[PDB]
Amino acid sequence: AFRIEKDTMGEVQVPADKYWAAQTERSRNNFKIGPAASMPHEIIEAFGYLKKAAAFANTDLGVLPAEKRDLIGQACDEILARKLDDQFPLVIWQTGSGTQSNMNLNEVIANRAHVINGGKLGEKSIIHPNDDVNKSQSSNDTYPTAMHIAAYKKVVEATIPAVERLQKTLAAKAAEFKDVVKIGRTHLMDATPLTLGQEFSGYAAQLSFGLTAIKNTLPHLRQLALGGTAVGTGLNTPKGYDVKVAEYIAKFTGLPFITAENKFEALATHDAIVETHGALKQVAMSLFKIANDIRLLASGPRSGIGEILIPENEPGSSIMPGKVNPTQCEAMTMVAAQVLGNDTTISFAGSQGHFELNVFKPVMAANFLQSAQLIADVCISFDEHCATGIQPNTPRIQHLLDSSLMLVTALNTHIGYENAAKIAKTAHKNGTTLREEAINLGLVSAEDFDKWVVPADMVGS
Amino acid sequence: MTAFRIEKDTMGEVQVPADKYWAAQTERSRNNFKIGPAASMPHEIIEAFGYLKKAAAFANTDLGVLPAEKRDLIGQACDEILARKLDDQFPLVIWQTGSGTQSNMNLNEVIANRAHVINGGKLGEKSIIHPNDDVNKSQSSNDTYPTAMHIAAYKKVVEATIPAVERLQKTLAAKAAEFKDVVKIGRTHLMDATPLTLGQEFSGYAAQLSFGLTAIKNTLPHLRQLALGGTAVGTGLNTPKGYDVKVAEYIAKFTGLPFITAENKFEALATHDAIVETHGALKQVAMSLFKIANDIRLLASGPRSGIGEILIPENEPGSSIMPGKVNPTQCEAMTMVAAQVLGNDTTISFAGSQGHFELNVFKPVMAANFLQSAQLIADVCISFDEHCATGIQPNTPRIQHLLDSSLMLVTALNTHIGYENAAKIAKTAHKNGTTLREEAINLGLVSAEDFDKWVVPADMVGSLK
Amino acid sequence: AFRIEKDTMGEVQVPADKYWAAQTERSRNNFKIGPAASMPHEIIEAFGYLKKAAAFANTDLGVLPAEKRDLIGQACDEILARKLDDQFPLVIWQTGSGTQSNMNLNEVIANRAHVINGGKLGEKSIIHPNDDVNKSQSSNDTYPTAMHIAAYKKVVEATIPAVERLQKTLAAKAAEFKDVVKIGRTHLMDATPLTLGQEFSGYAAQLSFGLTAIKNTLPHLRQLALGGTAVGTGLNTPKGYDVKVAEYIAKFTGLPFITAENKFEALATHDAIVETHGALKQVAMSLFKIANDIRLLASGPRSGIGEILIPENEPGSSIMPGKVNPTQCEAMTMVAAQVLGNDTTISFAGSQGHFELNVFKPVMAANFLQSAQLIADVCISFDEHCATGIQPNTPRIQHLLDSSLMLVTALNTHIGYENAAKIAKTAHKNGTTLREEAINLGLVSAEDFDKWVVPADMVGSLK
Amino acid sequence: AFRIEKDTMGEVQVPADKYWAAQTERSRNNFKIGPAASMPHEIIEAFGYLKKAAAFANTDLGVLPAEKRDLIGQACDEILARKLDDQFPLVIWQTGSGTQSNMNLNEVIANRAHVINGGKLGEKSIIHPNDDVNKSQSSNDTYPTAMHIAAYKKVVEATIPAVERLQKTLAAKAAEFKDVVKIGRTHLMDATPLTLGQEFSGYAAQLSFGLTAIKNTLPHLRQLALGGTAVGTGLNTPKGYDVKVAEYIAKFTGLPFITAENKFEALATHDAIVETHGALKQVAMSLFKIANDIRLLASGPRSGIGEILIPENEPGSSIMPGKVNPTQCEAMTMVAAQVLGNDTTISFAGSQGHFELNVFKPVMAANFLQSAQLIADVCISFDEHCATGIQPNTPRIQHLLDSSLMLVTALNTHIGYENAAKIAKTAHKNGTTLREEAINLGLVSAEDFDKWVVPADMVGSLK
Repeated sequence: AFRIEKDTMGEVQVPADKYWAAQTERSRNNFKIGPAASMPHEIIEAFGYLKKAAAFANTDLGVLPAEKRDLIGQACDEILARKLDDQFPLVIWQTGSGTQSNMNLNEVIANRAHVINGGKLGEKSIIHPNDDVNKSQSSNDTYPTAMHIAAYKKVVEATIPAVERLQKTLAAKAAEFKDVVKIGRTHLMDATPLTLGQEFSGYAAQLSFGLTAIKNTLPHLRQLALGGTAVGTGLNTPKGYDVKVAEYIAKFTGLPFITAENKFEALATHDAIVETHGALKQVAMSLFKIANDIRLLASGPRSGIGEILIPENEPGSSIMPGKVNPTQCEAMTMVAAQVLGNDTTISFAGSQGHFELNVFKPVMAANFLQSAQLIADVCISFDEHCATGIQPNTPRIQHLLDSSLMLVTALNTHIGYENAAKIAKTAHKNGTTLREEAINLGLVSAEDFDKWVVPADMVGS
Repeated sequence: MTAFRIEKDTMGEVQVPADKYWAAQTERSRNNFKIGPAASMPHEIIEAFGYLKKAAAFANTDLGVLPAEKRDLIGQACDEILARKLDDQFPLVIWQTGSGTQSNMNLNEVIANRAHVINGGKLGEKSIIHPNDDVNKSQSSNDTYPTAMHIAAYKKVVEATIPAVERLQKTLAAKAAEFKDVVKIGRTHLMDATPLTLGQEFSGYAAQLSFGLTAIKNTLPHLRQLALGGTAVGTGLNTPKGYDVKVAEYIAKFTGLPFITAENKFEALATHDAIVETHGALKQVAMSLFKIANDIRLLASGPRSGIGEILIPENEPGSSIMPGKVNPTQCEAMTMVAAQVLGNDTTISFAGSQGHFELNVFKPVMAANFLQSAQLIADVCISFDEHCATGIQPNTPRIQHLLDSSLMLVTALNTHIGYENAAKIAKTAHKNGTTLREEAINLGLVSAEDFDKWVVPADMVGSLK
Repeated sequence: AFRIEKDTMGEVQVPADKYWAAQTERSRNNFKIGPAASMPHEIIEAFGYLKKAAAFANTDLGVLPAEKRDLIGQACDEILARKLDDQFPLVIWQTGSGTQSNMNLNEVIANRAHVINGGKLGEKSIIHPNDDVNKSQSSNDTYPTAMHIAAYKKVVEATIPAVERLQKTLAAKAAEFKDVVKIGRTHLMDATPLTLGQEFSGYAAQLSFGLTAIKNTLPHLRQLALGGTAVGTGLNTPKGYDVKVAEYIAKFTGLPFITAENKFEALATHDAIVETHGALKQVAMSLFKIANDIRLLASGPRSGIGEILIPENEPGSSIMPGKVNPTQCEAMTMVAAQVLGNDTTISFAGSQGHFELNVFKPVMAANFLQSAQLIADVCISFDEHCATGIQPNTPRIQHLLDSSLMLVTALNTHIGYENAAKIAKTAHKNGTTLREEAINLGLVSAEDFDKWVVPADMVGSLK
Repeated sequence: AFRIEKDTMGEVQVPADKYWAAQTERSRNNFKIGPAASMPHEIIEAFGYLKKAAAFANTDLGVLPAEKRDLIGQACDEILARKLDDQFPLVIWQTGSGTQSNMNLNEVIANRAHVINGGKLGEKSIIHPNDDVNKSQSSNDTYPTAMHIAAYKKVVEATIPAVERLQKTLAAKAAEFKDVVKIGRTHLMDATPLTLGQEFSGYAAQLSFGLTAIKNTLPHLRQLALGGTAVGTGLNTPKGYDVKVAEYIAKFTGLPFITAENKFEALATHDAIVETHGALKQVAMSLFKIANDIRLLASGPRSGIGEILIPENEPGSSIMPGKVNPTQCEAMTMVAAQVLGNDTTISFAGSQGHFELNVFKPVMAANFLQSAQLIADVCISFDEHCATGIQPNTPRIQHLLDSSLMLVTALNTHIGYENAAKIAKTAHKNGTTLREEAINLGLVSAEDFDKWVVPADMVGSLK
């Protein structure tokens, strides 16, 4: 049922059918914390790319035979094609450098290479997990490299396109609604007019600024630690490895990775993760506000605001029959709340490096990838199932527009602030219209009032 | 423009502004930590130091290690600090050494020099009361600064914060009783729901503050424990036997508050876990207050194009441009204080994790953030109570219109016709712009008699009859 | 491979073999956010208890036939026995009330009950998901009730016992090490002596205070919303239902649940979750400090502090051969960092209720249960694989103790601060001992020095 | 004494000699929250700039007479010259739009202008606070404009120069110590060598990245809301106002302000403040790490690491005579902890806009300005009083370098990982050196050991 594998600390019984070896099995047993195998699959995929890249670079620089490169490459291709997912059983909550997941890659690739070459599991592998699979490497540069590959891939392939898709919908709605005049609200109180398209133009601008803020963070994020080995010096790397291995990662992923400018910064900190996550959090706070506005505007349908109609996707209540809720808005606001807490966790962890190494790598990686993924997923969901189908509730908009006492603001440059205030305050106290009191107070003729107070003329242009 | 005199410490001579009662170490700190506004160390911490330094002198004299003549001069100088006569003798910032050594020595130097002058001496002479050997006898910064933090924190919470939250809680409970018969429409997800009384809604706000008051009070047993007697590392090195309990007796006497010595002096130096504990309760209260304030501004929104179920006091003009606008400005002040308290909770929690070995050296930043939360919650609860909550009234006609309009009054039919048939009525009323009663009858799903029997808003605010 | 199910909005194609129905399938398709089936299994278990209790209470109060109660109870028992885990496909990131997971329970119970009774999956069930399984209920009171059952269960059955286990080990170490005199460090700089036992007594006291702080929050947490229904009024509940259903949940769970004192507070807020999570976060900040001290004390083995030995459980490096790291300390500090962020999320969500309902329920539930579980798991792991095996490095401790020039502090009450500062500065300049310079300057005699500057006598008050 | 002033709500007793009027006095009395006059003076200063700019733009566009512009400008110049600081008594914790502080500017400028023109305080001003001083404006566009002027000025005139000053010191130290070989530590355990200069080069690179990250946020922060008025539409502004007023603000400040691209974004959000603050917070988490490392490196003198010598600026203890602490490091770590909490507050508030206006403006402004100023001040302090004076403790560095068993890593490419592990583990078990055991195990000759295990050859790539 078990076979014997060895590391420098002794013999370990390993499930006889699994490709991992002693150090993986120790970690599996010694860190029973949270759900099994919680290390993000994106980190394992990133490891497949960088272990293949290291083997290719080592062979080009004359320190690894091509025959060993090809076996390592084949095992990495299998990991990448999702053939060995059950060979990675380790948790986030392991050593803070990710040594144990690095050794999980090294052990699985070594044993699987042995079988690819015609051997049997339980035999000494032709490929050594440390001397061959890990040649010219440490956990300390490989794990950060996996974090930046996985982070950068998710942001450019998932998060940015999802935010762009929603931004384009909001901008399309701003144009669709450019002639719908509604009442502004400030402090939640009745204000002066704006178009529903103007209001949506603010949401669209928020996401355009957010996109720029995320993209600004990509030059730091594309920098890879690989080549810094144990402490950042590149001890035991061949001359030129740092640039050559970054070039192979860029080729295999199709993404613009470069070697990190300062390998001490790249090991002792995750400042690039802090930087990019700050921009994800900025987008999340903007999305919170947009979602919250859309549910306020949709509130009702009879006893709220009710200025917009949203798609009705599912029953909203188990007890209130026929109720429908702004449930896509709720998912977005909850995802935003999660991203803010993830920012606390990443910022705290990012302060806590000691000397040559930040040992909070897995918790920073898992929180980062959750934020990037959930922002991408909820932007797509919100776009598909809410934002694309928003329409005005025109009769309700018109009533709420004509009802505002703060249409009196149009009179300021004709009669002055104090006189205009007396009209609005008198209408409020009496339950009357602005026009009725402008006339009764002797402050504006009926004729001037009708010329001077026109909501369609109060929206700029 | 300054005249000077020479003071010295173990590192050398320092030029000190000639008429100031502080000495070499205060003047070093004043010059070496030009961080934020001058004199930012909270006055409540200086006041707390006045109490504990006087207590230490009384205890030391009772335990035979300080002459009564020196206790008396130390007490006179402490009484001047407590009388707010020496505020200009405390120039140091929050952002100093993280133990507060420099503020401890600010107290020691001012008390030593002011004692010498009270006694008939001249500033510039070596004091008859030594700053380290006499004013600081049986003490460290490491136990005095935490003691000052707990005296100040406990005093603010019991004298200011709790009474202010209690005052607002009582108003909310009074309004829950005042509005017990006012039937309004509930909203869930911001969507029209089933009836509840305005009294019931305010009862929830009142209950939230009752829970939060219990949560703060549960934290006081840890907060009333004082570090004084731990000295350098927690061991009580250089304290007379009995000093820890005796000096806590004197602090309790002078403050009138029930302080006790800490059970574990290592915990009391190496951590500020009591500050983390009590501030988490303040932050709980802040998150409740945010929700209460946000609901009150939603309920008051309009006056014509919002919800407008309640009338709130109109205290000031709301806008510089929109003439006659009035905003729910007390609600805004409360939401902003609550956002501040949550950030203070991040700072305190982070700092509270960062102790090393025998000492947590984030003491001033934990102290300053704690005291800001405790003070702002107290002030904004009083302001909100005085200027908003006591004046809330229902907008009766607007309540009645929004109540009668809800299609979710149909929920009263569920136990009589089932969920699916009730949904048909509400969906059809929605599609046609009609009333529930006219579609129940149009569809033949309910008789007039049963519709009026089963759909009564006043019956929907409790259990089945 | 699909059958047609209906809700009040129309027809839905449902996977033909699944016990869920239209509303579950809509949610599963409309909320493609994060991994599938992310709603915590603890929330589904808590739903099993409360759905069974509601059916039992409804029959007792004459509104649900016993035949329907029995079928609901059997399906709930299967949920509780983890026989139907593949029937709950929905995510955290759904509607913020948990309506869709409530309707997932109601649909799976209704269809499973139909099949238990001899029907075929796909026929309209004998048990209606809204009228029978959900009788006298809303999502708005069931989901908060599931949150409190799951939260209270996890804190009292997992988190508190784990923290108690580690507290007991730290207290035992405080006794084991009571006579080990070591150097204090303040600001990371050499200070005066304390015992290694005293230092561990601090850690043990931190966890004792934290346990009290958690337990103080349990009276609010065991209050259940069940009976508030849609907006807190108990619309469509029989008189007495609130108390009766809480009594059933307390009996089924063996835990002292009661009906909530105020059902408006119980629906419109999750203030009890904020309260209890604040206490978990306090314990987490204490644990971070304890774990960080232990790794600093174990640092080396030759070029660090090195005052303690800890269990060496696994290789530390892929490149530095023979390196071993304080890996259990690292897992605990990373879990602590997670709990602080979870407290930000929970506090932010807790502020954001509107009117009768807080609609951040699933995100508050999932963050809460993560903190409570990870603190339990990491305290057990740390205790087993680190704290139980801590031992002093006897000769290293003695070297660092004898080296501190701040042993001169023992002279203050004999010769004064200034004279002591002179002895320290004289030894430092000359690279001599405190004893040599105290005798050299005639400030203290050999016999007085050897009686007065004894590290073992510097770990308590005078006398 | 008092005088009666009036607003549209009624009569108010105002302190008789003060230039403010009814609305300032209402706010002063209605918001007794925290210490008086807490609204940041940088916001008042930014208001002086923008009110003068608005008057100039209004006169150019023919809606304000030049005689009123000139009086408004003279009063704004007095505010800018810090002559009227006692005329601004309001708190942060006022209305969330800052209406009351906008009206404080309007009232003080109107009344001071009347007095400058030869009138008596308490008469009706020749300049109306709303119709003249606030012509073409709202609180809703003026207060965000004040926020961005203040924020941008503080970042580019204070925060960036201060961080640049420390970055350049850390880069100079990286170069000074480029040949000082010391031991690396990973997980706090003995690792392989790096130069003290390499270690400093990491700190210098962290602040270079953070400076780039702050500067990336400046294009959004330089955008001004002014011209949006009440809801973003520019109601009651003359054609061309938005661009002209920005041009006057840029001229008066000397800073590259422009009008905001979208006035709805500029009123309904403070997303630029969230963006820039996130960058301040990134720098703060880097500074925390740098300061913590410097105190760990300085720790001792005997009980710690003690690889560097730092300036000794003051006594460290009231009780331990001669102790000196890394106090500049402590101030920096405390500021950094403040900045992270400030980021929680700003992020939370940034999410909380409703419809056309975010009404958390004062709390966002005050937390932003505190972060920007404290980062500036503590970087200057740490540079002057610590970083500029760091030097190596040469023999301590050499002892800790030579002591590391992970120097064995030099052998990996000669004998393999497993044989290198056998040498280090055997030295550890026997309490012997790597060299003794490499020879005793027969794995490496003395001559090969001496040629291969050379720390100065382990700080870069293979030859």
